[PDB]
Amino acid sequence: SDEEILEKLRSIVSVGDPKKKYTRFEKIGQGASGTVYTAMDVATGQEVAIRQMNLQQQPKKELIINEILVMRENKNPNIVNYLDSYLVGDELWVVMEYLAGGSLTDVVTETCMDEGQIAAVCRECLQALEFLHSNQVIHRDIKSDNILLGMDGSVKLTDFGFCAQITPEQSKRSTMVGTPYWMAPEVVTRKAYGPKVDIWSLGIMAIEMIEGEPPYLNENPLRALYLIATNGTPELQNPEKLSAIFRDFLNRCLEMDVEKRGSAKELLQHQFLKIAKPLSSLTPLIAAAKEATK
Repeated sequence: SDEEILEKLRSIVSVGDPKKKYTRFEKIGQGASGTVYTAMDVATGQEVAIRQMNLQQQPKKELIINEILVMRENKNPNIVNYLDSYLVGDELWVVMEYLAGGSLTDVVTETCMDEGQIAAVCRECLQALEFLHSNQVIHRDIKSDNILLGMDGSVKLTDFGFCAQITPEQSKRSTMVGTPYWMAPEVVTRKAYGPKVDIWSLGIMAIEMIEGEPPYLNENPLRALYLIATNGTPELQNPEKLSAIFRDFLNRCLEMDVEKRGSAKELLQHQFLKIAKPLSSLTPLIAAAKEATK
């Protein structure tokens, strides 16, 4: 109910008008999720990203409440920091830390990462996933777009608009919520998947870092999902260019057998991650991709 939603949100948010607390507003995006602005915290001078939403044009308000509650109670160095929220009439504001280095999508579409840089990004993402999975949260929409980058090469995961909270009673899910190209095959072949769907999606993200795109990107999304379920583990265009340890890591992420697929905890121990360059190594790619995308 619309009234029940507003009151629940009222209990969650800080009181008052956020316009008193933030200045220097500039639109940096707009879409189905609302409008995003950069702004300046008037008190601390921190640059923030504010997501503005009119609740009259949100079809699934249950998901935004869940989104904020999960962010609030699952803070992590590798998760984009949720700062505050406000509600003024029908206008919901979600305040996030701003990462000035864009997304991983910008990096993979505009630059060519080396294995040391890829290992660093995979490590950081797996740190976020281990934490989420150990707290019974499945992200369910892991993809380069949801990996945001600091100018210092910080690597942070965001968008909890699609996440699932699981329990030992109900350890598995069936809803197909993720972006098709990054979806694990079991999401379509069965009606029971768990946390390792995020691991499969990370493997697809590693293919992005290698080849610039997920497999089947050019295909209709409806075809892609049929392609995933029938082709299984996707084939690299030039597997011979990769080190043996990186090939092993990819195979453990993209394993068809869910039991055999690596968990986040296990994969943090993988020797591919040990070739990681300092995160500072990403700064030139971040700067290059930033300049290339305006």
